[PDB]
Amino acid sequence: SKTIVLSVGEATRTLTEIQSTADRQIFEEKVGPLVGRLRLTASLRQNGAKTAYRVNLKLDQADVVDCSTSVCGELPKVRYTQVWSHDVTIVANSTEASRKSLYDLTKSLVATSQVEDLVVNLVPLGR
Amino acid sequence: SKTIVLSVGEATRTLTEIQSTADRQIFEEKVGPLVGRLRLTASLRQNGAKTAYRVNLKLDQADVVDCSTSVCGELPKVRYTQVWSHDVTIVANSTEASRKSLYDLTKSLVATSQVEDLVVNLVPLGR
Amino acid sequence: SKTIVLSVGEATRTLTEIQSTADRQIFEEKVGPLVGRLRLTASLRQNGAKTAYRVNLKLDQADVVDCSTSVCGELPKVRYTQVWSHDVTIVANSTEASRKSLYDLTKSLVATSQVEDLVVNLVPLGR
Amino acid sequence: SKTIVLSVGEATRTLTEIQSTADRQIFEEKVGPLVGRLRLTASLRQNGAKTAYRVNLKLDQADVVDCSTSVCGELPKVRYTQVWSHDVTIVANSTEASRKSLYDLTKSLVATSQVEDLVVNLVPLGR
Amino acid sequence: SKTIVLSVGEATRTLTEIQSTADRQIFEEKVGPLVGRLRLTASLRQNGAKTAYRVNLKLDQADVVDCSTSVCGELPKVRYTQVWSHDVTIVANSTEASRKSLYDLTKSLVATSQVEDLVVNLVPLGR
Amino acid sequence: SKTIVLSVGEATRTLTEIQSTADRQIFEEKVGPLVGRLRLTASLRQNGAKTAYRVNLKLDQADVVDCSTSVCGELPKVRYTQVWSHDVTIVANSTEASRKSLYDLTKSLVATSQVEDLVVNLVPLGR
Repeated sequence: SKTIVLSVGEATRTLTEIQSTADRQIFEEKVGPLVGRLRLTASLRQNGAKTAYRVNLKLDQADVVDCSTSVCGELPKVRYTQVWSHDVTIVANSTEASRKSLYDLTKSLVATSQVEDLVVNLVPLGR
Repeated sequence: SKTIVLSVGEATRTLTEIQSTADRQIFEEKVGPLVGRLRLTASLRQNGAKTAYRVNLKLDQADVVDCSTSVCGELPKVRYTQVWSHDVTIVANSTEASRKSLYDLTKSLVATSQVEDLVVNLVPLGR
Repeated sequence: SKTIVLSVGEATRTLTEIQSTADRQIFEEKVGPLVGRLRLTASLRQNGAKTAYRVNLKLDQADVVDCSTSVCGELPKVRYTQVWSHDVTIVANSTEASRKSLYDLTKSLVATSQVEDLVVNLVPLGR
Repeated sequence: SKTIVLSVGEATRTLTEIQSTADRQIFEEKVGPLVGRLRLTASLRQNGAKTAYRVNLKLDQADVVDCSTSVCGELPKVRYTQVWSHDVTIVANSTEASRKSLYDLTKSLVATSQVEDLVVNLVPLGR
Repeated sequence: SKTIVLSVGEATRTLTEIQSTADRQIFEEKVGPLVGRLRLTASLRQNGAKTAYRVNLKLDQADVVDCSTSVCGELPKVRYTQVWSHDVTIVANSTEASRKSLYDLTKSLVATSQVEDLVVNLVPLGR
Repeated sequence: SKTIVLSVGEATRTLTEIQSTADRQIFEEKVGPLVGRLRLTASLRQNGAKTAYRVNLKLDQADVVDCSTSVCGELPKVRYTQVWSHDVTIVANSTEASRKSLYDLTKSLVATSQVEDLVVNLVPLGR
């Protein structure tokens, strides 16, 4: 039905709206078993009255492992869970541009080798 | 000294390391007014017994305007400030793999037309 | 009468004496508007039992604006003022060289890329 | 770690970081006796409604003596200490150039034959 | 960037300043995974007022083991942790020599077959 | 009886077992004044259920001076005392390997120019 798609260069992972309030929606990758299935959480509220709007975004990548193959009966389980949440705060009367700027930056900001190098190998930022 | 560049298509805004504490570390595009400058606050800790590592990124885009052209005898002032923070959480023993993919995902995730739309116009996800 | 001159690279600005109390002198740059002109307040006192002498220097750079052109009925006024004061403390029986070295230090100290950056762009003294 | 260097004509003395509070840093010249070594106290605060920022610099030149040679049982001690502090006050919305000029002034200001004479020989600023 | 190197006769292990207050610095060997990575902690305070200076030095050698090779999924983990801390206490007005002596002794002291024999095989000191 | 020798290049100071309790054990260079003598306090315990073994080493260098040459009619007196303690912690089941390396490390670690510098002049580590 209602979905979202991402490309890992060549690969392609697809998310499906599983539950949904207009308030906060939730997506999952219905593929692997039931557990671990990669999840993403959306959100949205209004701080004070009309002051501003706050958007929240969680992302839960659980690392799963099946071994009923090598260990008698033991089932698939969750080793750990990694996350990446975003808390964006936007002003009510912003400039259509003022907002884009923000996006565009964060957009390229992330793509930065520096960033990933940080995240994956814990390499302090700046060069 | 230590810097970070950013691409907005052709435009390229550059950030400079101004401070470096223990857990903290701050960058900024010095140029322009004093108060009107882009802040990038980056942290890094490890709760529990080195059990996990938490990262944090704060981006501050203050929209500033100088009416020194319209009202002779005036200087720049700050309308409002919009932000974008990230709370990434990483497991101490995670696989270089897990850590990788996670980035790659968020990476493409953001570059999504859907996201952009959401942020700029407030368009709930899913299509 | 009693004056002081400074080289701003190529240009040279001149300060003239405006008053001479027993302890404190005062200088102003005779030029431009007679409202906000540069100021210097050099005071010299003695401590308790003639133990030491406490010098003091105040610098007053006012930022002035003339709207006589744009607004009909407007005069020169001062937006703001920025200072720089020094409080040197010297022991009576100091070594001749003892004193000098001090000066020399502060001298090259100020001419520091770091200091400059700190004062103008507000950059802490790392490196 | 975080250091500062100064040229005393030919020689060059180096200052190292000794502490880093949220507001104030502190440096000492790592050398000679560990009693009286040069000191620098760089503090930075903000005024009221973020109107302006108040920087402060303290310089501590202690005059030390080692009588281990002449007197049997004598150690290094400090005869006296001479300081030099700066209290710069800067307005938030200052003009980029507005600020600089200030620095530049104080710079060449200090390098003045007159200043030097005043500090060392105690000569008021006539001429 | 800022580092420290040690030789185990033929081998060579390198430490990198990861975090840093002028107060207490911290080094790690960014090589093996994230966990176990050999660590070293520095320190420094001032007992009472100017009384003396205390230096602290921890060293955490964790014994790590990977077996995702032989045990289904199980990850690398810490078996145990061994340490070696130092608490050196130095007097404010010490003799440049008085201090060295100390070092030099501890230096050779350690290299003593007696010492290692103690540490590794718990062989009471003295022969 | 039972002794421990030390090399300061050519110089060799020798320590003698004077006492031997249960957990304790003390050495000293008897020679010289009475109070002015080098102490080496070595201990050894095992907290918990033989879970771990803790070692402790205390080195006491008292700086002593006799002005019997300058002031006829006087005897030696102790200025101050500087120390160097070690708290090594060893796991009951650790590998002869682990235990080894650990020593070897500390061993070279100390012989480091960087350390020396640190101790004698207070030079924060890292280069």
